[PDB]
Amino acid sequence: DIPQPIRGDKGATVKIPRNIERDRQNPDMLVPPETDHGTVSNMKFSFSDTHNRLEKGGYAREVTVRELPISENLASVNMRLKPGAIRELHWHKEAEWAYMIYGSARVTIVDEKGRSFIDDVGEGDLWYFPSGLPHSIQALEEGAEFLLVFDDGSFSNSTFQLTDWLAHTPKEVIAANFGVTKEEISNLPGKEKYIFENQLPGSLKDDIVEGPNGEVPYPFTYRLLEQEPIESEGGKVYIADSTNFKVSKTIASALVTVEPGAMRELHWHPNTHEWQYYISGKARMTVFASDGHARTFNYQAGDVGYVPFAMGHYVENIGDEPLVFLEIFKDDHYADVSLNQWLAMLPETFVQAHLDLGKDFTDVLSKEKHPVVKKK
Amino acid sequence: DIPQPIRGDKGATVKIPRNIERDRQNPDMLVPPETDHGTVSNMKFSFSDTHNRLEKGGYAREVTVRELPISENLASVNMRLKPGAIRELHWHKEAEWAYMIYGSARVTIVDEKGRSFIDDVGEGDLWYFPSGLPHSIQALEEGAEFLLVFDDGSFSNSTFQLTDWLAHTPKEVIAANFGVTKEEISNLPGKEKYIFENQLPGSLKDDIVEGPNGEVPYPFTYRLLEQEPIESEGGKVYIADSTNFKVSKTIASALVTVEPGAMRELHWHPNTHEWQYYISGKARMTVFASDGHARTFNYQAGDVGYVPFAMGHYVENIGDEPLVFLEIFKDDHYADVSLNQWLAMLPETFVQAHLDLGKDFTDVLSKEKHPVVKKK
Amino acid sequence: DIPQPIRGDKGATVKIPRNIERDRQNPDMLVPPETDHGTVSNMKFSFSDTHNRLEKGGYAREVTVRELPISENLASVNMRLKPGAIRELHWHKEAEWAYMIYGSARVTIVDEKGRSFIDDVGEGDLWYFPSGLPHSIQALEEGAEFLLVFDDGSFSNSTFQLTDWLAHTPKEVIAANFGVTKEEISNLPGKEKYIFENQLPGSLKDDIVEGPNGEVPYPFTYRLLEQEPIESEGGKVYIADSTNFKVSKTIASALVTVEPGAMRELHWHPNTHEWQYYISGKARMTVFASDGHARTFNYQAGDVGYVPFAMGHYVENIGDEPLVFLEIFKDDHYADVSLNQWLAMLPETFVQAHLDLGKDFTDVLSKEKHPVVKKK
Amino acid sequence: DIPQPIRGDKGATVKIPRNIERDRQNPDMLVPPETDHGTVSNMKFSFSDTHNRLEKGGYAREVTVRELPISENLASVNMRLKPGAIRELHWHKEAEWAYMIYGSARVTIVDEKGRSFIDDVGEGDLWYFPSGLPHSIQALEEGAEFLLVFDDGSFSNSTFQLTDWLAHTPKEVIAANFGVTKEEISNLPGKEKYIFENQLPGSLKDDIVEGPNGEVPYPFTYRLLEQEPIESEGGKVYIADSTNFKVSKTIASALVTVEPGAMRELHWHPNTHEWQYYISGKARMTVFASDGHARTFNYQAGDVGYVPFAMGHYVENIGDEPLVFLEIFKDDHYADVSLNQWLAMLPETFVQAHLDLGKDFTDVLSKEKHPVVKKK
Amino acid sequence: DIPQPIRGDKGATVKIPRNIERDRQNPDMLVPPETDHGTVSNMKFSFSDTHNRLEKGGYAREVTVRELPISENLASVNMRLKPGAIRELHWHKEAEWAYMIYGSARVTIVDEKGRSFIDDVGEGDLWYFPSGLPHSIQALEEGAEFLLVFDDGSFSNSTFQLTDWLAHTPKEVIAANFGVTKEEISNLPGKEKYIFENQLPGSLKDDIVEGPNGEVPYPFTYRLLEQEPIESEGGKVYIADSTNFKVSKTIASALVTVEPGAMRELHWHPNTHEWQYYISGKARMTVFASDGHARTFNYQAGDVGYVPFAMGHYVENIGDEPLVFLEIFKDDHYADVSLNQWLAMLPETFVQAHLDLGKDFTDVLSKEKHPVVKKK
Ligand SMILES: O=C([O-])C(=O)[O-]
Ligand SMILES: O=C([O-])C(=O)[O-]
Ligand SMILES: O=C([O-])C(=O)[O-]
Ligand SMILES: O=C([O-])C(=O)[O-]
Ligand SMILES: O=C([O-])C(=O)[O-]
Ligand SMILES: [Co+2]
Ligand SMILES: [Co+2]
Ligand SMILES: [Co+2]
Ligand SMILES: [Co+2]
Ligand SMILES: [Co+2]
Ligand code: NA
Ligand code: NA
Ligand code: NA
Ligand code: NA
Ligand code: NA
Repeated sequence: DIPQPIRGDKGATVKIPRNIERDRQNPDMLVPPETDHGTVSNMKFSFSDTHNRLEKGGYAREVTVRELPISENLASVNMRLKPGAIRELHWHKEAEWAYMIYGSARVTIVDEKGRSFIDDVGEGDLWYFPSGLPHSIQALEEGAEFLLVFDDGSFSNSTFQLTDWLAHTPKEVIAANFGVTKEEISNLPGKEKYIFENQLPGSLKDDIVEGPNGEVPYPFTYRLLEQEPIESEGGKVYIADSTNFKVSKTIASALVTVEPGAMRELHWHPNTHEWQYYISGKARMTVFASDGHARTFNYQAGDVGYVPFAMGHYVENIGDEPLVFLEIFKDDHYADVSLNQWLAMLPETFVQAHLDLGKDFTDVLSKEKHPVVKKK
Repeated sequence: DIPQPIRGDKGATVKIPRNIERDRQNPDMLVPPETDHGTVSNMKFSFSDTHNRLEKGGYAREVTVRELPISENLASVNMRLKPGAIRELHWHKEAEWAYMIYGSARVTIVDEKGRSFIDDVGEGDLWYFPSGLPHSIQALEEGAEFLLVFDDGSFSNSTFQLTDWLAHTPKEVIAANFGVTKEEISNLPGKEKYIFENQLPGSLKDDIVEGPNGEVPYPFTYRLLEQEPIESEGGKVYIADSTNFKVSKTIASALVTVEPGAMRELHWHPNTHEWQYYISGKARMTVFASDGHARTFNYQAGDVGYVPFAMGHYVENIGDEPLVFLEIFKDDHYADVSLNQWLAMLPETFVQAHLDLGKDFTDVLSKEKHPVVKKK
Repeated sequence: DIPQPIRGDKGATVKIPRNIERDRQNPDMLVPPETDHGTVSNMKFSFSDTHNRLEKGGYAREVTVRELPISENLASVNMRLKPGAIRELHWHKEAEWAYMIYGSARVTIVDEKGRSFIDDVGEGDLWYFPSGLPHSIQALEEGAEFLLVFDDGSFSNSTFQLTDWLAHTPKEVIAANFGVTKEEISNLPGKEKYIFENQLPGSLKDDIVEGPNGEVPYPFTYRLLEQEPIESEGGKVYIADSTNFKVSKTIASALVTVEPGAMRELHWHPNTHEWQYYISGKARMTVFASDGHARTFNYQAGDVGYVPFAMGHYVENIGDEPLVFLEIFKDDHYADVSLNQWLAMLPETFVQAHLDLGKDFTDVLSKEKHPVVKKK
Repeated sequence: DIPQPIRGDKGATVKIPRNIERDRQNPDMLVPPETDHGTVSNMKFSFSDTHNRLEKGGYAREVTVRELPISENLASVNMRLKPGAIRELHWHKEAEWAYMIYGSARVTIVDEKGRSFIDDVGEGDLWYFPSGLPHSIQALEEGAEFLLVFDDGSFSNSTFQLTDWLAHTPKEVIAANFGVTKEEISNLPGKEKYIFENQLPGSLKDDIVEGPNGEVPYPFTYRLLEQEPIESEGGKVYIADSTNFKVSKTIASALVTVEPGAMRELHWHPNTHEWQYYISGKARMTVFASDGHARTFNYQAGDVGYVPFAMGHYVENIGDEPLVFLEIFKDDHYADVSLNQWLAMLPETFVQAHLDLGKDFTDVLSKEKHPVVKKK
Repeated sequence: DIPQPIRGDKGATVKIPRNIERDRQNPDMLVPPETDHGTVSNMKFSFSDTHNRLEKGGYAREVTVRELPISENLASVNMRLKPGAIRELHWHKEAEWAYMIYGSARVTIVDEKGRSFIDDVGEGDLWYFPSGLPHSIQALEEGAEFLLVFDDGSFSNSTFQLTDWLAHTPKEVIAANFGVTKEEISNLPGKEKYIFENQLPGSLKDDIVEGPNGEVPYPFTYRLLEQEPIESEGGKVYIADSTNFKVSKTIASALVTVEPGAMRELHWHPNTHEWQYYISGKARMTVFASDGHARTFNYQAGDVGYVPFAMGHYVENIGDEPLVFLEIFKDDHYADVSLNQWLAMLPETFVQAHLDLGKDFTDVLSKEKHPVVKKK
């Protein structure tokens, strides 16, 4: 019913007004593992705790370094479009990564050689837009809801939109630029649109714009869920980085599915920081920060998590439904070190010497890697 | 039942897994006022979203700049003690301010001239401990739960405790220091205690330690709720700063009570930033950040809020119970500018010229200040 | 006619397209003193080199740290109002200092106790508005042009205006705040005004708003040119700081007049940095930056200058008209050390030992201070 | 005659002493486009506003981050040499890029394998010296004036010269280093030379030093104006980056010629910041900074301009002579996105939906890129 | 003989070439107390490890933040003058504090009102020169060696000297400034002197310069060793801060003498950081840094030590001669909390509860403060 912060003979009942409903969401924080210790930065924020920007055509909300200070290199947007609705043609400094959670959308991109790419993106699909290349998103008939990642954390939306530019350009100059009159463009919008209602497009193949510069070298979309996952006992892992999704130079990703009674094994990342989005399910994760520092967090749908470079962690399902979350990295490749596989590949007695345990332990070690394992 | 982010013809239903329960807590964020605009830093964090440290004798949890990056100058602890239980003798770099929310406690402090102050602190009472002066807290028979503020935001607990010092001092040196043998102190704790169980003390007057250095010049405790408040229509405001609570040089405070259907009026602070703790009730606040920037937040019990220097704001009760919250300032005095009183003290026609309104508006302006006002 | 960068046998003629007209403005930079040496930061910027913001009622342009990086603590605005025209009621984080160069204006200010101050300010008059206290400016019949200083350099205008606040506040809340209906304020401006046209006010004494809180302790205006200046041979110096202009806690100022063939003597400032505005005339100044570093600059009307803390400098008139400029300091008092008076107050032979000169030099030293001296 | 800051019913005449001559240089700043909005950092500085360092043999002046704070990654020197005159053998941390505007010069460079490169550089030619590789410049018979760029903005000249090193090395050590006596080097300069007069060299082929290490892999000079430019209607663009000028790893450049009545089209850069030098002509440029922020600047000969990463801009000729300026980038390649070509490669109706315009607009869009366009 | 890093069953002999002589100087670092733990910044640097600047007349060497990064607010110079020798008239941004260790010197200072102070300073005497006020030092017949402290740590000597200024000022300007000819000052030094040989002065009373501005309000010299010290069992403490040495606003100091077999008691400072100079003797000090962090250092003559704000420490004599060292604070007052006196002024049983000890311990506690205690 009413949880209290009490572990054996430690803790006490809360005696002041309180937020019982969040307490129920964070059992491993109201009552942390004995093994937790030391000061650790917050690694947890909820999109439901952010200002939702509402437009005609949908909404957008963001978690940034101003919300989650630990994540300096990475920021995120939860964006929703209604059918036909357009996220306005635009560009950023930051590169853009996306996972399509609900629905479908058509995207356009034009690169620096004037070659265009137009494609339809479904559930489980990704796009990656390189830094500074202009693009757009239009929801199809189901509408669309997707998660966006940008490789800077100071990122507010702070974005360049097509009509915001022209609205703050002398009409004199725009005319000269295109070779028309001032009057011929009297009706340019006096203000940005950002997201706006529009009619559903037609077939993709009818929208494909052909040009003298040719096809682009590598596609900007990736069908993640149509690749053969790494399947282990308690779940699936789908990886997309610059090695298979070529243009994704600055973002490496993994979609992790964890069945009930399963966990993303103890591991860490040797290349860089890990940014997390929880799509569905409930989880806990303890972050090992070295020098006997450790802090445990709770996550569920709509939460952003974080694991600083090289810190040891696990991700454990603690509910009845499957756990589905994204592992995101600002890097050109995915990499992890498995605790199991590490010790498996060392001399038996050496490990035994370290852990004060016998052969009955080293016998269970596996030399294959199993990202997601299941209980007994 | 199920809230959606929809305002008239803007927004759309959520189509991905989500945190309905937080959504219900943040109505003015899932559906913000039309008048909200622009990128504004998060001004909202919940203690229920922090790691609770559990000890024999109670708990402590903290909101810091690592949780709420905007608050660089101020940090807070929610501390709970069981009866008899001692928060260990210690000292910090930071000055310490407190509000006793539940129960009662006995405190000790000794200053830099070797004068001691020992006092009992009840519900509604404050203490202020200057930077670097050593102190302690012991809960009496009801136990104790209080809110602590420290005038640095980078503050982890990162504190100097008496037994942690001696445990990391050569026994050789401790002995020489006091003029005893190594054996006479063989039983010094090999580890810090921090919070620990203990027997209830006796009467205060039996604990008063007398010394050759004399009484301290100004008390370190303040009975806030025994002062005559500023009473206006919709509520009460109790102010304590360096002008009435003399030793409170670096912390100015206000306890604000707002009845249902009432609000803390539109105002701002000309001296410095405002840090907020919500003791009970539910609230919304819009922060006006200049240059047409504004963001609205929701608050309830256990939440920390923030208002950057000089930004315009109001605090409105949006539930059935009274709204009770603290306004905290890193400064030697409390100061606000009331929107009402400002315009009241200007020429009638001048204000009219500004607002495009008539005498039917200027007639309502009041030259007295009413921090908390009530509706119609 | 055509200046070249040539000093004796150093330099050469310019051989690329060039800006002859600026070259003519900076003779001591195109051809620096032999004695100049080393890398020194730019200490010179012109308001004519800034974006002029044009409104109905006037203009405003600013020199900030984004223009002049050396000046981190101080920024400036050149503001112009037409007759009747209002700079909109507003407030800043930064304190505000002003010199009325042309015309006259009426100002209002209300402090944190709800006491109002309304006064008329003429040519040669100052105002100082403490941090966060709300104010306004309205030009009288001649109109008005004045120089503003704010004690932060990162200061863009980034200011809080009255109608910008209300436009980004829920109408629901504004109504409750004042106790009127939504309809009663349907006509509130949907946008800031900033500067706007208005009818000339009436007599000052008819505008004086009386209140229950009383008169303010110290006036916010100062008649600088009606004080007896420090008169020396080549000019006049008028000083206003916290010692005579009481409320001017964070800004110390001097208006310096230098006749032709005269100079502001060799001196430095022991308290803090010096910020300069050149009102009229032409000047040169060499900044001595220690360790044999020295750079000379040219200044004329509309230029901002700067002298980092304690650096040695002189200000010399190099044209036919009087030189009039402001010395501004972020401090509660004015202070200078005169090179002459320094050496005058030391033993004769001691100075002689230092400078390798005789009694024919020490005999000219004066023990009185003469800020501004004249040639032979 | 006398310009005023007046646009229709906005602005007013200047009423204080002022710099009419600079006002005449900045028409689009004294009177900005209506479409300008918001606070934008200064993007404009003039070499004529810098201290000219005069030596026997020529001069050097620099624009740095201390002059133009926005340009943190890039700094520049305007250097002039007389005939025969030597810029002393030296090296920097920063890489060095150059454009030869007037005259000609002979350069030497020796790399880290002891291979030397000696070459003659004429008008329109470039050199690039990698970081830390030692080099020199000697003007031939016409003398020489060139623009230097270094890929750090904090760059003062702060350079290592050959004789400054030896002058601050123990003579004992120098002797041991070369295997001579102290007396054999008694005449080493006791001070740096930097720039000094010297006799004209002979034929290049007579100076070519041959060594056991061999020819260098890629030349350090590039004949820019002997390459076939991108020719469009209103001008020419010559590009040199790491793809054609191999060693130019950290500097990408474009020489842009704009005829009268022409403009460098609306575009932006997706890779990095743009640094500008105006060689001849007069120009205006509006910088689109996103979020409805835009500021217009004026440029002419001797001015440095700047465009932060990805910001939208155009460069328009506003005088009777051709406009010639350099686009400089700290990157290994040149890249731009053309506004025209972007929209050209999108579906017709999609663009129409965005801009609120018809087919009479989309019909003018071109799929080829025309950097420089001409009016009607 | 040969020390090894071995404590009981921990450590091992050194097996690589090593610095046995420093090892002998740092016994408590080669073999630290068991109680040491954790990463702590270096708190120790030796003047013998710095570049000695040699001039005609003496030397100067400095320890700065570039040597000892922990000390950001404070820097020091060891300065030596020969008889008659002059440290050149000069001024700094930083305030200047001094202790005269050997010999004697005459100082001059002139303040901002043109009042001069000239005085003779002996062994055990201090001077304090406020920020930016010009001064000089001349050694008398024994010569002089003194320790200087400046309240900034980034302080190189980076100082303004009188002849460096005039050497980098146009002769034209100097002449106009004083009203003489260029020829009358043809012999001004073309270079700074800094320290230079000179004849011994005469009697002080013959050097006293009288002026129209009057005597200075408070002297700039303090006879420290002629005040009655705090005398305790193992030593003496002489304190000088703004309360007794009035002008010493930004520097608080203590000269501490510790007899053999004695120690500066366990204590900390509640106001600010402690900077240390060891004049004579040998010492060890353990710094308690909180969170179980502690590091022990060794000090002897010529060493600079440091104790960050509020950190617990003791200073123990570990040799045969008395220990003499300075405690320096950037603050307007001296303050310490004694561990003994703290616990002495608390209830007996309360302390007992904390330390797990009995009355046989609390009985030894003293309510008087004894900075320096002696062993048994
Ligand atoms: O989709 C985007 O690029 C955005 O929201 O800024
Ligand atoms: O109470 C305190 O001082 C703490 O928690 O650090
Ligand atoms: O006058 C002012 O305060 C301004 O321009 O921001
Ligand atoms: O040419 C250069 O390298 C310079 O001026 O430092
Ligand atoms: O004595 C001084 O002031 C110095 O050494 O800079
Ligand atoms: Co991971
Ligand atoms: Co407030
Ligand atoms: Co000055
Ligand atoms: Co460009
Ligand atoms: Co101490
Ligand atoms: Na550990
Ligand atoms: Na606005
Ligand atoms: Na020098
Ligand atoms: Na906008
Ligand atoms: Na510990």
